[PDB]
Amino acid sequence: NSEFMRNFQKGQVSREGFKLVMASLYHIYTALEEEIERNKQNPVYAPLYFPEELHRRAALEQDMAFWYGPHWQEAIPYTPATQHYVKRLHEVGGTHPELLVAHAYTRYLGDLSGGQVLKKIAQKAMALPSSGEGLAFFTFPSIDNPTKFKQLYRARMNTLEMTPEVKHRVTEEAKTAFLLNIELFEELQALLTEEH
Repeated sequence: NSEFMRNFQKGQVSREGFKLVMASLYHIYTALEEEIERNKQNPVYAPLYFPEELHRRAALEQDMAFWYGPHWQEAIPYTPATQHYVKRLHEVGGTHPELLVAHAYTRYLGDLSGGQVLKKIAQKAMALPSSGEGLAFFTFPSIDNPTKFKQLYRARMNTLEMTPEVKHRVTEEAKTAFLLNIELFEELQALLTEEH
């Protein structure tokens, strides 16, 4: 129970902490949201394919230009820990996607929960544009009632049939991502240590 990651859901972080986390998060969803595509037809995830209601990809692409300029593709960083999420992400999305169910949960709902509360607070605490620009990872133009979208994603996790030997791997996998997430906002806290 540390700090950095938390001082994030607030509106704390300097900004190069934000940018950082952003580029870290742009590197998580790409893989994620593409591997999710790689499996947009299998029973063990099929009921959770909501492309236009959650996907964060393009929004961060719209942001990674507001944070790192035009030459953002090759200018944006890719820390080693960011590289470790992406891997257990690729590793799952191609040969064991029944735990892929765990990632979309750790992410989206882990990211969503607090809707216009890290957008309607982050930009009013960073001299950011009021139209939303920059904080696009925090806006979902396809969710009228997000707390209700939750009933609809969690409920879709109920149609997901799976034996017990798997339901044990889906859960231990989420911890993995619960572990993979923390390790990030910790390296992103320590990666800042020496930066004049």
